[PDB]
Parts: sequence; C-alpha cells; structure tokens
Amino acid sequence: MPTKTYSEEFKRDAVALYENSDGASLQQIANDLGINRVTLKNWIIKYGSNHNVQGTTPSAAVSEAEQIRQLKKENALQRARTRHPAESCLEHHHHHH
Repeated sequence: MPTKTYSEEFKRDAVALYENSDGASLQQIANDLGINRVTLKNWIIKYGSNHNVQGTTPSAAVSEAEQIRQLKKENALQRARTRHPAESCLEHHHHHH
C-alpha cells in the first residue's frame, strides 16, 4: 500500500487561512481547497490550540499520533512519499463511512 502523503505545510496553510476568517467562512476555506470542513476544523484546533479554549491539555500530540507512529517506526516509508498523490480522490469522494 502506497502512502497518501500530506505535508505539514497543508495543515499549516489550512490554519493560516483560518487567520483570515474575517473574510473567509469556515465553509469557504474548506470549499476552496476541496477538503472537508470538519477535517479542516480538526487541524485548526489541533495546531491552533493556544486560545481561550481551556486550561492546558496537549491536544496537538493526540491526532498527530498517526504521523508519529509512521515516522517513529519505519524509515522505509519515506520513499513512498515520492509517489504522485491521488487528486482523483476529490471526484469520487462521496459521504460513506
């Protein structure tokens, strides 16, 4: 199985777009990129944790565990990132769990 890679840059840019929410709706951001608004919302809270959200809970490292276990275990996986991504997925992406 090839890795459907996504750089931190994408998560980073997603949250950076949220900084511009003054003129960009939550939907507009995700809709413009082509991603889910909930998946977007996840990264927003995950990286933009510092706020009037609560006291102090390390949430950034909760969802990151996916990336952690990948990089922590096998370096062989790094060569799978070299594969071309799957843009077609945005077409056949319909609600299904």
